[PDB]
Amino acid sequence: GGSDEDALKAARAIKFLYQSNPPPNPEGTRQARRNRRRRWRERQRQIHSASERIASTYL
Repeated sequence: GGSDEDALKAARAIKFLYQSNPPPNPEGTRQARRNRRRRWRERQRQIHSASERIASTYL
């Protein structure tokens, strides 16, 4: 509205009251912050080699 028009909105009467200034909570408890999900390039490589080898001593 203006430099003074806006100020009037904040307080029109000399009588001012002190109120608290808690954090935002549109849906109970939400945290709006900048974050990025990082990743990696490495996986585990196993092998299922459970063969069966006997001791063929003689023919």
